[PDB]
Amino acid sequence: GAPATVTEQGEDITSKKDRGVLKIVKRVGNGEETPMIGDKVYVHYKGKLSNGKKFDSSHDRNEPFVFSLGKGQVIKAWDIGVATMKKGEICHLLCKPEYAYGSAGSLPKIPSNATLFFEIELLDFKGE
Ligand SMILES: COc1ccc(OCCN2CC[C@H]3CCC[C@@H](C2=O)N3S(=O)(=O)c2ccc3ncsc3c2)cc1OC
Repeated sequence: GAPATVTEQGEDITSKKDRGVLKIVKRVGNGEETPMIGDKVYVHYKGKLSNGKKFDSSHDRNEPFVFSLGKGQVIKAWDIGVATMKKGEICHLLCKPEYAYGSAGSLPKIPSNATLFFEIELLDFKGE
C-alpha cells in the first residue's frame, strides 16, 4: 500500500541524508514557490501508524491545520517536508521516529519509537 511504497520508493529530503524523512509527490502543485520560514501554512492531512491505524485527520474535523513553518510547532518531519511543497501539492511523507515523536511517543495514540505515514495537502501559505 501507500506506506510501503513511500518506504521503498520515496526520496530522502533530509539535510543529513539519513533517510529519516522520505517523500513522494502525489499531486503536483502550482508554480515553483515553496513557503518560507515563519509563514502561516494551511494544510489538510491524515496520519497512519505502522500498524495500519489512522491516528489523526484534519479532513474529519472539517478545518485545516494551521501552523507557522520552521518554528518547531510541529514534528521535525513536517517542518522539513512542508517546506518542500508547492501550493496545491499533495505528498506522502514517511517519518522515522527521530523526525517525529522519538522514544517518548505521544498519548493517546502514538507509541514509542513509531514510524509515521502522512498524506499532506498544502492548501495555502502566507507571510504575516
Ligand atoms: C518541537 O517538536 C515538536 C513539536 C510539536 C509536537 O507535537 C505537537 C504538534 N503536532 C500535533 C498536530 C498534528 C499535525 C502536525 C504534526 C503533528 C504535530 O507536530 N501532529 S500529529 O498528526 O503527528 C498528531 C500527534 C498526536 C496526536 N494525538 C491525538 S491526534 C494527534 C496527532 C511534537 C514535537 O516533538 C515531538
